[PDB]
Amino acid sequence: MTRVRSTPGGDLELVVHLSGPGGPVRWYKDGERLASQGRVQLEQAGARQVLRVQGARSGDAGEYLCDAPQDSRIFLVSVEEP
Repeated sequence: MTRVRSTPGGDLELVVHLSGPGGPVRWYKDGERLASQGRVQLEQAGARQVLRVQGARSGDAGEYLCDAPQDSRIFLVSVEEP
């Protein structure tokens, strides 16, 4: 799994370099997909997918799914290190 690490109070930026195209590639969290929100800053470049959650504390930690058409990968995202 494509692992990312954050701290309780900072920002959460997930940048992928998977083997998938533009798609559109989807972002999931705890089973349910994320939409382009004021706190959820998305970017779609295919081989580079960016999910940015503003304010990584508790509910922002979890397993994400960067669902590429041919190359769907899970993110082990832990908000840790006080």
